[PDB]
Amino acid sequence: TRFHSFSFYELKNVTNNFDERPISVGGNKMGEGGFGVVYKGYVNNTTVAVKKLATTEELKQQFDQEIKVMAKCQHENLVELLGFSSDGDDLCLVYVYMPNGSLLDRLSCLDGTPPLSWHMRCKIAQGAANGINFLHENHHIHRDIKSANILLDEAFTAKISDFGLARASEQTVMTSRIVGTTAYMAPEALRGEITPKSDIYSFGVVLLEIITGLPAVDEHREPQLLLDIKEEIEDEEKTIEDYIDKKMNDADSTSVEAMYSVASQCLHEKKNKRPDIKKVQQLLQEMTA
Ligand SMILES: Cc1cc(NC(=O)c2cnn3cccnc23)n(-c2ccccc2)n1
Repeated sequence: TRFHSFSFYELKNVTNNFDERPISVGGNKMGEGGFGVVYKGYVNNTTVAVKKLATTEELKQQFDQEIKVMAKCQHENLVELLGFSSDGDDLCLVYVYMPNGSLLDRLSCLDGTPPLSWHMRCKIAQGAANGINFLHENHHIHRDIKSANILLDEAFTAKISDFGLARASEQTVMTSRIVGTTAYMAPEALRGEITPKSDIYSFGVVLLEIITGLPAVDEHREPQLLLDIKEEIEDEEKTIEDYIDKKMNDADSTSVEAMYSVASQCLHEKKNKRPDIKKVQQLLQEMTA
């Protein structure tokens, strides 16, 4: 698959000279962090997401890696790359607009959006698992599975994003450059290992955020790291029911416990004891069915 090349100046124009103000005030800034800033734009009669990246060589390597993974990987649960820009000063990546932003922002009800129902959350969990399965089937390791990297479209379909740090398989490799988000990382990933088993662990943290509506890490909280609730539940100090997001009216105990069981399995500290993505996908499908 080949992408439409965009002029840097057309992208600069449609994003109101890369306006870093929120949409609420009259700016184009939608979000940031993914080794760049994502702005709202309007190209070839469509609303778009323009990612302005953002060592300069390491950032360009992430730019090429995203294009390479996007050229090979086309799936309904992955973000769709429309084109890129390299001609100007900054490196730009153009995507199909995801009106519902990120799963992280929707779980926190950022900007006054209504809480996601249990029914929508079940669909998002299944969709995100289908996207990870597609990546693993095609021998790709994401390396940064988190709620901020799960986008939501006009129908709340889960779309995995940010393939800049993605790695090929088609074992277990080691690296000197340890990348990812701490609160979501498997123990071995924090040590330098590169394995698809690390994506499973991070997805387990995502499932906990979906059940609880709580961020993976919170400074003003006990436990500070969401993954530690697994121990509280296993040591009968608490139950998953004590953790269920109260911003839902349609959550039943059975399906919540079925999703928690998947999360708990994903969160096994020993990489080889975790289920593979196909098993995760099967278990999440059985939950609804
Ligand atoms: C309303 C809205 C729309 C979007 N984001 C997008 O539409 C989007 C599409 N592909 N993509 C690839 C990477 C990052 N963002 C995107 N966001 C958003 C959410 C979190 C971080 C960055 C942008 N917010």
